[PDB]
Amino acid sequence: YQEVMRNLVKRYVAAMIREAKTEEGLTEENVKELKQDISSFRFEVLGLLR
Amino acid sequence: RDRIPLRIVRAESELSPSEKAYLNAVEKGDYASVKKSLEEAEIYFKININCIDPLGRTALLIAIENENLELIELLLSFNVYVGDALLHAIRKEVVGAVELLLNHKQFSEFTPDITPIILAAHTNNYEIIKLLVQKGVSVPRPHEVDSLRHSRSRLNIYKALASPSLIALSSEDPFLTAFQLSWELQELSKVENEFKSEYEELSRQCKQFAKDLLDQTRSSRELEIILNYRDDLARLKLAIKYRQKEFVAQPNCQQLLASRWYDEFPGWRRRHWAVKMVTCFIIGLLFPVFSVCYLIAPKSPLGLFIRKPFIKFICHTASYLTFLFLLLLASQHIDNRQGPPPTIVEWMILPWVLGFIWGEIKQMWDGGLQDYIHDWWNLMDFVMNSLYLATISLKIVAFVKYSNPRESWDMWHPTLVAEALFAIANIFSSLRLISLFTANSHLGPLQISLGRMLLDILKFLFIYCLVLLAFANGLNQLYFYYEETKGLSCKGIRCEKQNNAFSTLFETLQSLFWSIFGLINLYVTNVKAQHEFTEFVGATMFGTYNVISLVVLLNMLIAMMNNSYQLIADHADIEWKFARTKLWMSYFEEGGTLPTPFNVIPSPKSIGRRAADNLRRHHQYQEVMRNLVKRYVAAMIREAKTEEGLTEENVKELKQDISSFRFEVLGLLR
Amino acid sequence: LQISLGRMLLDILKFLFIYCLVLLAFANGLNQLYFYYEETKGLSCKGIRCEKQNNAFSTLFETLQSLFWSIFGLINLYVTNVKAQHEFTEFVGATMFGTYNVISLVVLLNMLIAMMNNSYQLIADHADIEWKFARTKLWMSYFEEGGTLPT
Amino acid sequence: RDRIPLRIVRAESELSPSEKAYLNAVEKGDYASVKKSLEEAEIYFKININCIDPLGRTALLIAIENENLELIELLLSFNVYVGDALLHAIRKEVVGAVELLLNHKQFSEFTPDITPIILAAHTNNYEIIKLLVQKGVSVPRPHEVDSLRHSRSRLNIYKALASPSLIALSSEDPFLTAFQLSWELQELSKVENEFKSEYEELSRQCKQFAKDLLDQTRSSRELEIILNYRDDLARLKLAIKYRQKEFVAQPNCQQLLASRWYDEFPGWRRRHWAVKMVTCFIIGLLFPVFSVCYLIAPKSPLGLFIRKPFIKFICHTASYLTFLFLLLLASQHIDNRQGPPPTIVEWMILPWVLGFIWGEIKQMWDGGLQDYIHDWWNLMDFVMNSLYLATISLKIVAFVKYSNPRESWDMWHPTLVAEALFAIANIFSSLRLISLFTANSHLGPLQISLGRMLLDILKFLFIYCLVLLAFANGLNQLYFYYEETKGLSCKGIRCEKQNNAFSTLFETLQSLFWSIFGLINLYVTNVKAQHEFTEFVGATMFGTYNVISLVVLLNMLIAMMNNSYQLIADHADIEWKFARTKLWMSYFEEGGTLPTPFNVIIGRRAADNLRRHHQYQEVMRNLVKRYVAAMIREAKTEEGLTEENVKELKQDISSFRFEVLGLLR
Amino acid sequence: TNNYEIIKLLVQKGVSVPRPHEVDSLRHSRSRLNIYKALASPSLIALSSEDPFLTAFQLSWELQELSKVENEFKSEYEELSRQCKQFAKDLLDQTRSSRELEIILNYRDDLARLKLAIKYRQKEFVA
Ligand SMILES: CCCCCCCCCCCCCCCC(=O)OC[C@H](COP(=O)(O)O)OC(=O)CCCCCCCCCCCCCCC
Ligand SMILES: CCCCCCCCCCCCCCCC(=O)OC[C@H](COP(=O)(O)O)OC(=O)CCCCCCCCCCCCCCC
Ligand SMILES: CCCCCCCCCCCCCCCC(=O)OC[C@H](COP(=O)(O)O)OC(=O)CCCCCCCCCCCCCCC
Ligand SMILES: CC(C)CCC[C@@H](C)[C@H]1CC[C@H]2[C@@H]3CC=C4C[C@@H](OC(=O)CCC(=O)O)CC[C@]4(C)[C@H]3CC[C@]12C
Ligand SMILES: CC(C)CCC[C@@H](C)[C@H]1CC[C@H]2[C@@H]3CC=C4C[C@@H](OC(=O)CCC(=O)O)CC[C@]4(C)[C@H]3CC[C@]12C
Ligand code: NA
Ligand code: NA
Ligand code: NA
Repeated sequence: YQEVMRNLVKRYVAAMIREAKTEEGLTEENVKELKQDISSFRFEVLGLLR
Repeated sequence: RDRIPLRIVRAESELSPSEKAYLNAVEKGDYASVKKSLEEAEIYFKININCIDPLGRTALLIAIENENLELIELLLSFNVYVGDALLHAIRKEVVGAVELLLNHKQFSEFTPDITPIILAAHTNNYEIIKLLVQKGVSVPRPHEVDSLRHSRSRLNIYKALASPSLIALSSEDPFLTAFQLSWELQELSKVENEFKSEYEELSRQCKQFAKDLLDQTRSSRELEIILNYRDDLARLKLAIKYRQKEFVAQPNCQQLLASRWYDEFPGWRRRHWAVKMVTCFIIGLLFPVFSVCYLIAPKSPLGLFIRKPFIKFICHTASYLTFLFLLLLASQHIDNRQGPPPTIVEWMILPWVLGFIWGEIKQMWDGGLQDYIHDWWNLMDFVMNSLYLATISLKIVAFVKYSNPRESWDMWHPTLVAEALFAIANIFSSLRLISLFTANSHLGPLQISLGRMLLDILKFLFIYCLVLLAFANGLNQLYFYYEETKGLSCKGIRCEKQNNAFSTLFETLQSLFWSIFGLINLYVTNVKAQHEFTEFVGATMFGTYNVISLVVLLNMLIAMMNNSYQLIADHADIEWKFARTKLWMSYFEEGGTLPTPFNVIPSPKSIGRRAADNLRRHHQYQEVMRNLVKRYVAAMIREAKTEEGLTEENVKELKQDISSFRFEVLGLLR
Repeated sequence: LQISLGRMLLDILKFLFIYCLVLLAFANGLNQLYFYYEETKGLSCKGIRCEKQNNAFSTLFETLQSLFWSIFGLINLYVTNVKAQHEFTEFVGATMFGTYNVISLVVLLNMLIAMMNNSYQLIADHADIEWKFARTKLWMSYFEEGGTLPT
Repeated sequence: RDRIPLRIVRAESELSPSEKAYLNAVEKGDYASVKKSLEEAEIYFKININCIDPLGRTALLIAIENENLELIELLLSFNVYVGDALLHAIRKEVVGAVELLLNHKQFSEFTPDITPIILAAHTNNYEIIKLLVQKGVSVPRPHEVDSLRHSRSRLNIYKALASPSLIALSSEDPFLTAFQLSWELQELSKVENEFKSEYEELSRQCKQFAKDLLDQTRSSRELEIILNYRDDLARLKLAIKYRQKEFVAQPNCQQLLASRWYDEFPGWRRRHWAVKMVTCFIIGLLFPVFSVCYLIAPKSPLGLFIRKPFIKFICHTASYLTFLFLLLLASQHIDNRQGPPPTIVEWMILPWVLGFIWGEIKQMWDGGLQDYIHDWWNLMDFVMNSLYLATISLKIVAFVKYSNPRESWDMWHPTLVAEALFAIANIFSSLRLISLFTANSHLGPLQISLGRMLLDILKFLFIYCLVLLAFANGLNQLYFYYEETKGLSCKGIRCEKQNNAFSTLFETLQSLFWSIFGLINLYVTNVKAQHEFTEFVGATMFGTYNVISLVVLLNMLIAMMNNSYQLIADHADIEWKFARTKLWMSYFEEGGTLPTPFNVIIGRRAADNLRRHHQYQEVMRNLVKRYVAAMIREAKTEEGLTEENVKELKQDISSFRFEVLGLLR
Repeated sequence: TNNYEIIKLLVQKGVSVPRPHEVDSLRHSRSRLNIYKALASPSLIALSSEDPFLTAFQLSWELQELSKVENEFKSEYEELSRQCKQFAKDLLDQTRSSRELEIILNYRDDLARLKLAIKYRQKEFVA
């Protein structure tokens, strides 16, 4: 029974972590991530050319 | 104790920290660090290439989940354990699955029945399905001669075949595939009580796909090629046959059905409604005039004028109406144990009734008895015309072997049974005008919504019949001793005094049934003897019957019809129009057309061309379906964009497209 | 269907307590107004459950029977007469019986209809996952052995 | 003709193409091309700096809409016509408005009443409001001594004051500001039939803000400082006074109200319900025992035991119940034109009735008559106890000046009127047990949902009363000639024969009203004479009355109560709990407490005011701090990205592009 | 927050949760609701439980019968008990290939797990 529950908890956690993606809604803070990933990268490349 | 300890009960190794740095080199987009840490292999201490996280992620799943094709080319350049990372490249609709196709107990996340083309069809992506069909692939057929795999795998096969892209591709015509699949999925959902809401979902998907292929039909004649394709209007007959209620009312199909119903009235559907009432009134008045023609000269203006199917309806219904006015007129006449055929009225009746019987036998020749007994109005015609046969048979049997008491009759004397069955057949005959409502646009959807609440009422009256049997057994059991007064007529109930109400079981059923309404009084539950306890217990039983039947159950029936009528009125006007095209399309065929008395009588008063046409119609229809499948696939792939919802993994794409690019530019400046 | 009705029963039984307080209210009123002016102990039959319906609001128990049967159309208007000639107590007793009929038959009973509409819409969402639970209770009452011998 | 031509009817200049290239140099993020095309000015052929698109866009609005601060610094470095691009930097919640604050008929997009702090409060952004309050700013007061500007500007002022960030900042205590603003916006929505759904929206916003400030209360004693702040439980009395139905049921407030209602039963709310019925039964049975104490010794175990407000309820209601059992027992006794005080039963009654009258006058001393006549059960107590005064007054008047006919009385003889009013007062007295349901958790919300459908029923019975007047005028007008049989009693209706039904108007109203039910038969509409036409027209009038009243109107009343009960049952359990804390909180005060028959028979002030005042302001500093942090956290998780967020990222890639290409080329 | 990865990152270090039972008042009910809100999450039942079906069933029982105790916070403990009642149904949804189902529905510590599931009124586990 613990081996069967190892299988079920394994594929269940994989299933819900798959379903955390398809929520059809992006909070604004996701934009706060991408906007920094362009910004900090900018302040690295301008640190190498200047 | 005081705390509770938390230990990982189900634990793997998990990983080496160098391997954790290798999986941290992916998920960031490092084309440099992954290439170094992969070239450190074949030493090969100590990182294995095929390393697996505590949560899946076999090191090539990360290159797909974070959608990066260069790391897929780098990992497939080496020997990464692929199986089964092709399937993971299908859920995300990555079209890097080309690289998993053209090139190169372990916890599969998928049920092992899943082939690539089944999960390709589940995701409904047209491009990946076309990428697989160009290589293989085969789907197993579902039929047969330990149990979760069988129903699950059968539902994955039917779930894959019902997708509108393996019906767009890989089908001779997608209308037969959508119709027959919707039939097999509906009748398969009836078989398995389990998984009912999933096979109904797939049959609804197939029923919507055909409607959307009709939505892609521009420019009739492209519509008429579809709705005539015999392998008349054969595709609409075959569409009504498979109960495709959304295929009909395309609304492009209702213009073809509507113009063919009106052919060729110049602008009849634009006139004033009272002018429509006058024209339907005077065309309805001239129903012997148009219908003596088509017997004199079927090639004539009037003989071609009754071939108009709107002129068939009014006036089949006008002839039916004069039959009903004549049944009004039957009970206003003359008012003998053996009669004539009485009166002159019934001498006028006999061709109408023989016309309805010939109409029902003639209707059972072409079709039935499954499609005949499917509709309820035809069953009602069987009961009506059967009571007409019983009535005229007991009138003829009454004319023979009888001759004269005024009223002191046998009480089963065949004149009385003939009159009673004749009256019941007049109720069933004059309730047929409710079925004439589906032609009207205002009285139409109303009638069909009531007809769909009837099946939810009939499930409820069975419970009420058990309450009648319950309180009837109680009250009969309590009153068959204390109540039997056989000394004077009248007997009760249907009586001015209401004497013996709960004596027999049949009179008790009548007493409770009429006590639904306020038609049975309280002095009913007295005893002629003096027993106040049995009178009070009988009256309390009658009171709890009135509470359970009139306060509890009848208002539960009201609530049930509220919830049913709210579910029905969503799908009205796409289910009214289906029954309207059944009624319309019952008048398109020829002969057929002679209103009820004139159906049998001379009128009563009282070869390589077959292969050429098959290849011409066949290649013509396949060319039209090439156009429709082309613009339909373009339409749905357009509608996959405007979903107004971005999943989080889209951010997982852009965030890598900035990240990996970063680790390229820093690779060129440093 | 049966289980949705069985789940509306507990919302009905919360409602009949209010109605029982309306019966106690108008029963105390009508008994209090008619125990003087109405007591005819000279002839059987007594009323109610009677062809003449003689003494309806005399005692409290007969008043509860009179109002309860007057939910339905089974108790007539000549019930609220007095053998003596007092038109004011007859009119006040008939107005009390009229407001009883309005509160019970127009106000409360249609509020019970509305209550069962809102309850049956909440119940029918969770039907077929609550029918199947009671079906596996009924199924699983027959899995065990001995047990099995019909009554 | 055959076509229809389409010409721009409303046309500006529009622009020069060089100016179109200048506005195309912005909206792409060009820090180089904008700087060149701005340094080409003061030549100054031919681009003006203040150039305006066909769709607004005064060349600095583009630097805000596409959120770029370097072009705002570049344009504000030169002389761009700013007014009013500060306001456009507030809708988008750009915190580059600092640069429009610290530094530097023309189609304003905004109504000219809009100041920066009003539109700052409309967008509810805490940071921009704090950036403006540090500079000015003042809001006009709304009251007064051509007409769209007045109501629109008043609604913008109230719309700005009702925002939960000019109540978080800029208020002495935000609970009084939320309560008084919710009152002024509700009672202001009643004044103006127009704009009703907007002032109701703002009052709902104020009523939610106070509930969310209670949601930020952790760790009582922080709650009890709030709910005791007298400028008892003064803030809950003031919260019930302003009908803050969501403030109550915080649900943190129901624990404070619930423990104070139970003080101090060890775990009463965990026991079995039948054990609760036994304890309430035997405590309800001993109501003279606990209530003779607090008259003997109010400092005693039993004298402090009736000070428990749950022990006040049961047993005020137990004393009320023995009054009702005794009214059951009144009609089972002895069964004279002049009586005693009859019987011994009423000799027992008089202290209960004088107790209720003293309870209602005592209730009208502390409060009312607005808050007294607001609740309907108190009005019902006024009618009940008034009929008790009329009853005992006609019994005393009956004892004097009378002495003996058995039944042949005056028909307005005061014994009969005393008995009739006594019976009506027993109906109104024993319908009070329905008001005892709000203490119960199962019978509670049901009673209040019915009580909220009553006001929608009473709007409907006015239409029905007009249908009664209509068909009553018709049927009386048709039958006052052909029907008047004054030759034999009984008269009809309330009669075995039902003789004269439509003779007079009052009997016609009785005939139609009883013909709602199946209590009036068809032979009612006959004439003693032989006129079949007037009998058929009278019967058709009675038939259309039965169709309009019993098929049309009564099922419309059913449908009306369906739509009303679906709207009511959403806001149940936050409106049951409000009336439950009214009922609970009617028993918290002292004296007060004696069940119905037994009711009659200095610098330290400045130190306590500064201590309570600074303590409460410290607690409100904590709550406003963590509340503003909470709502600014909830501004993120909205699950919806507007398109203009894409207009930000797309510029952050674009302008960066036009910087890197400026360094490699 | 129900994130499986961060919970596994913490369980590898400590951590302990206090037990809820007992022998000024907002902290007690709030902290008890945070403890039951943490134990009812489907990732501290996925990790850190002997079998998650008994933990989901017994937690759904204690949260339902705990929502009956406290009239306040009723709609939050009912929400958590509904969360536990859904977690068990989703673990049955992850069962492929009976015999994997019959091992679950027979585990006596007949069909003992269905009798124990009907006993705890798990109406969604069944069906
Ligand atoms: C059981 C399957 C069907 C569905 C389940 C039904 C739920 C259970 C039904 C409850 C039983 C009915 C009550 C008992 C009948 C009865 O008392 O009838 C028995 C008698 C009625 O008069 P008799 O005694 O003269 O017969 O009760 C009395 O003696 C008079 C006092 C009782 C007053 C009844 C109060 C109950 C309220 C019912 C009316 C509600 C009206 C709604 C409008 C506001
Ligand atoms: C109180 C807790 C329960 C819920 C609260 C109930 C709300 C209050 C109920 C209002 C009181 C009832 C009205 C008074 C009864 C009465 O008049 O009854 C008293 C008498 C009735 O005839 P008698 O006088 O002969 O008794 O009124 C009359 O004299 C005749 C003229 C009155 C016409 C009544 C008009 C009121 C409309 C009620 C019928 C609505 C039918 C709905 C279908 C369209
Ligand atoms: C007007 C403001 C109020 C709201 C508006 C009301 C809408 C208009 C009402 C329509 C008028 C009522 C119909 C006329 C009454 C009448 O005919 O009553 C008049 C008589 C009734 O019998 P008498 O003739 O003996 O009086 O009609 C007849 O002669 C018998 C044949 C007529 C059959 C009536 C058919 C109408 C259907 C009404 C019953 C519906 C039952 C619903 C359950 C299925
Ligand atoms: C028993 C005798 C006394 C007849 C009494 C009934 C008739 C007066 C009514 C009842 C139903 C009515 C019918 C209801 C519906 C229709 C369909 C309707 O036909 C249409 O809507 C035309 C089609 C279109 O509108 O495109 C009008 C005729 C008809 C037969 C109506 C004709 C008159 C009918 C038979
Ligand atoms: C069933 C018919 C015959 C009516 C019976 C009349 C009385 C015996 C009933 C009518 C209303 C009942 C009351 C309805 C509501 C309440 C509130 C309820 O009090 C509580 O719920 C305690 C508060 C809490 O539970 O926290 C129980 C007592 C009481 C007065 C009940 C006491 C018994 C009463 C008076
Ligand atoms: Na037929
Ligand atoms: Na009736
Ligand atoms: Na009071």
